[PDB]
Amino acid sequence: GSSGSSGWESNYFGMPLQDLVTAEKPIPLFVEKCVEFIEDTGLCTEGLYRVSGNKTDQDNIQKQFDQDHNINLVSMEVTVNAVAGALKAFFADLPDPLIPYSLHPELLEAAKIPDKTERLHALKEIVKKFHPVNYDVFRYVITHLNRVSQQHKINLMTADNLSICFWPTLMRPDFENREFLSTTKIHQSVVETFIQQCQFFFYNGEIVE
Repeated sequence: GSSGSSGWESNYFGMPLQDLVTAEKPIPLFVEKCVEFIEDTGLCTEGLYRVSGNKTDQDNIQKQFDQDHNINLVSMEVTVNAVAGALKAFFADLPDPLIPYSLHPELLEAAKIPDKTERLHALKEIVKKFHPVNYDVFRYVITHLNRVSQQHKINLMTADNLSICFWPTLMRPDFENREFLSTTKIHQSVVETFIQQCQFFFYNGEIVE
């Protein structure tokens, strides 16, 4: 029960993933309840991961979940905009970014690849190095995002749009050093690809455009 990430004192929250997840289930319930719920209540909702999302709800979505791990979003009468925001946030709370810095560059070098195929295969070589704790989640997250891009014509959200609203967190650069001419417009792409080709990445699907 040590304060830090979360402002309030929690028993399950704040703690690191490796501590949250268990050998039985590598994926965090929260992510499941949230994601599963989002896709459960229609994954073709307009501006699903775009609407700020009434924080009010998001505040409880997590709080209630903490006190009770048997809550039912369906009965909570919540809104996708909320459940979606609470999920993306949870990642921010974590002590470390879903994506490790030991691969930060490794991904860029593989993302800056001209040969579409190469760029993909390359990433698949790094996606494995990902921590055996976060990798399990990431692989699950990317799957959800992709499912959305499918109905981008309805929900009005494409792999890109999402990846753009997910890169801000999934990838948090920490330089704070007197250095310029380094910024790279790949961080956004890296994620996108992982989503668009999410299949060929895990489901070994087909390379999409």
